[PDB]
Formats: sequence, structure tokens, C-alpha cells
Amino acid sequence: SVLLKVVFLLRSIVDSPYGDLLSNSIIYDVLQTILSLACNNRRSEVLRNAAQSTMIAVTVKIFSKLK
Amino acid sequence: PVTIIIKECINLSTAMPFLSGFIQLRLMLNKLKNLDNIDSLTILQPFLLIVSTSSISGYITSLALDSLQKFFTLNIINESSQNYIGAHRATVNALTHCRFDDSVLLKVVFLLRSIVDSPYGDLLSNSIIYDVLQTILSLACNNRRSEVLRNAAQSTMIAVTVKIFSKLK
Repeated sequence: SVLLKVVFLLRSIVDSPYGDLLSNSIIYDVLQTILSLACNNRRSEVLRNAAQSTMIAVTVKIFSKLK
Repeated sequence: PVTIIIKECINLSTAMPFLSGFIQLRLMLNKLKNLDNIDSLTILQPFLLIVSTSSISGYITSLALDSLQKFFTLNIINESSQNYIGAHRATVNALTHCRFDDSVLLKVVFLLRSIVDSPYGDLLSNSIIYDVLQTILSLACNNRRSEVLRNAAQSTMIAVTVKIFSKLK
């Protein structure tokens, strides 16, 4: 549940208007961490599903910035 | 483009009265040049028929909900679409009724979060948001489910409470 709170706050911070101000060397670290959470099968499956949905929800924001 | 919906239709067709509806949907959306005048309740009604009923295994429901989330995230339905208000009304309306192990419910909860937080959630009728709040509160209060799903329920209800009381201005 702590990691779910981590992932939820990551999504909340990145999606809000106070996410463009993040330095571009940091969002790579966020993506790497959510990937390391998602691929690892030792965690709970439902947490993995949450991480996957979070990572889609930030990937859409990242690639929409390419405009 | 709007070719995503036919792709999701063929993706969900591999389930081996609803398959006939989906194949009719594919034959209808052979048409090109955007969704156009289509009467957009029917562009995605068979997806709601999958989740609304209570006689289908969880795998197909998860696939249908993934398709719905894909449609919303890519924003297939927009202001230009005919009768978009009715479609976005119906999609929240169907999820409140019966469904379905726990990942399906989390998918429903995440889609509810994404729909309500967005601009289109403002267009929902005030008789419906009460049903959504009742459903999420039933998820949160109940303890038979897994704890992490309960925490997700907790967070979404906080978020939609902030979104609702912000409208009181």
C-alpha cells in the first residue's frame, strides 16, 4: 500500500500543471522506477496493474508534450 | 485517426448474442473519414453490454474495460462527436451496476477516476454521480477485498470529493 501511495502521488504530480517544470533529467528516473516496479513479478499483481496504468497515463503526457 | 475502435473490436472478438453485435459494429465502421454522423451511443454500446451483464467471465470484462480506457485516453469521443454527452453518460451509468479477480474492479475504479476528473465528467447528470459515489464507498468500506484495492478506493474517493466540492463555487 505504501508503494501504491508512491505511484499515485507520482501520477498526481506528473499529470498536474506542476510537472512541466520538472527538469528533463528527472522524468527518466521516474519512468525507470515505475518500470522497475511494473516488470518485477514478486509484487502483488493488482499493484502491477496499477503501475502499468500509471505508466500509460504518464507516457501519454510525455509524448503529447512532443508538439 | 479513428481506426483504433475496429482494432479493439477484432482484439476482443477472440473470446473462443454479443459477438454478432461486435461483428455488426465492425461492418458498420468499415466506413472512412472519421466517425462522422454516427449517433455515437451506438459506436461503443456493445462494450457497455459486456460489462453491464453478469454472465461473462472476468477476462472478457477486463478486455472490454481496457478497450474503454484506450478509447478515452486517446480521446476518440470528443466535443465534435454527435451525442457525446449521452455516450459519456451511459459509460459511467453501466459501470455502477453489476460486473465480474480484483484487478477488474481496480480497472473500473481507475476508469471512473479518469472520466470524472476530466472535463467530460462535468457533463454527467447529478443523479448519476451519487451512484458512482455509492459504488466507490461500497468498495472502500468493505474489507473482504484486498487491502491495496481498498487504498486505491480511498484515494479515488478523496479525488472525486475534491472535484465535486470544487464545483460549489
